[PDB]
Amino acid sequence: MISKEYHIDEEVGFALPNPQENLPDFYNDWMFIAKHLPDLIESGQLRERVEKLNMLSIDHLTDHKSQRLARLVLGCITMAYVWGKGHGDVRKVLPRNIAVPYCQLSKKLELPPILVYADCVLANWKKKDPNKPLTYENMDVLFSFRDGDCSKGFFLVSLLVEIAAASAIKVIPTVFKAMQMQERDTLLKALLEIASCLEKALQVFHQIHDHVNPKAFFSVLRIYLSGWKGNPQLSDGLVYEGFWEDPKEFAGGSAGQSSVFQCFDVLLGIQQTAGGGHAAQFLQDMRRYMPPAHRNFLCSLESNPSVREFVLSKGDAGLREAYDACVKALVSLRSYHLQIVTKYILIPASQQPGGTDLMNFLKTVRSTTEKSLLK
Ligand SMILES: O=C(Nc1ccc(F)cc1)C1(c2ccc(-c3cnc(C(F)(F)F)cc3CO)cc2)COC1
Repeated sequence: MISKEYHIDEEVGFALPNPQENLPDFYNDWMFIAKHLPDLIESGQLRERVEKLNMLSIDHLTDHKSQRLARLVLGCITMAYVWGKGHGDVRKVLPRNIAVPYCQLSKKLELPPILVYADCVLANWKKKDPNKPLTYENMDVLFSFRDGDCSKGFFLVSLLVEIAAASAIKVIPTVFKAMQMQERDTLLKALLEIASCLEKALQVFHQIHDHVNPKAFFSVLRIYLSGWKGNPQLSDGLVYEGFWEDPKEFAGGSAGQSSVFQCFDVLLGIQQTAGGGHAAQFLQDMRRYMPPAHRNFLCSLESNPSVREFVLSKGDAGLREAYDACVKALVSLRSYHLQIVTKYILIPASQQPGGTDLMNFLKTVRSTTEKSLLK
């Protein structure tokens, strides 16, 4: 098993197992607003309602799950406050009452004070029936922004890919154990098992089309996930009133923030963070937007010896093929992600009376992955 300090679950991987839904009664004023985002945003009273809050101490958030739920609550409210109805009228100052505890909590959890993937995917879910399995029909999100925003489909399908990935993640220790102990047959089997699970993950990824509509994603959800780093709407970032005097820039939610998005690249020695380019920069930067336990896990993967070099040094076509099977599965996942950006961002952007930067990042990532094929 993976060490408990890395907060990786056998079943759900990097996802937070059975997330907490309700905070203490002390935080009811946060919870009410977060649970009623569709109505409060629509009616133009979210902002005043945030502005009416008293400053609540973070001391009553005792356990990790309650602390993560509070991050999810505060993060969603923050995006709602900043972006409002999503029509370009923006707040450049986050009020003291909310900003101080959010930044305090964020400092405690070692995450930046913005909604990240780890909040809105990994901690933003529940089973409808706890006795039934982890499928789309038996699941839903904890929070959404707007009616018809497709947050359920977008967050949960991301989560399901993340859960499919967990089957591969748990094999990682078998890979490194097999190398140090020089167990070629065991290593071969482990790599084939990883390939299998990543192929399954791709089939799970196909569900995005069933539950997410392009127009709604591009024109609504994408707006609420946007950040204030290199964003002309908040050119100098966002003022967190009471915590920092000067405005600070933070990137919005991204698949690049997923630990699965990087961990197989690291495992297999696909040097995604090498070469000094923009994509390498972004992936490294996005480790700061992951929970510390997961950044630490990626660190420990880096610090183990290279699987690529081991396979390359052995003159073993069988091992080479099992490694390539992993690389090829990653290639297909990257290609599929690209196809999704085309349908969900590029095309809607063209029909509107930008998205290229994301496409270029992903093309770089895919290209690097292809170039790692040994045959
Ligand atoms: O953008 C996405 N979700 C997202 C959610 C919240 C947010 F704040 C921002 C974004 C989508 C996506 C989901 C999974 C991958 C993915 C793809 N490939 C690998 C791989 F590394 F295994 F190849 C891992 C993941 C990670 O599991 C890529 C995108 C959903 O449909 C787009």
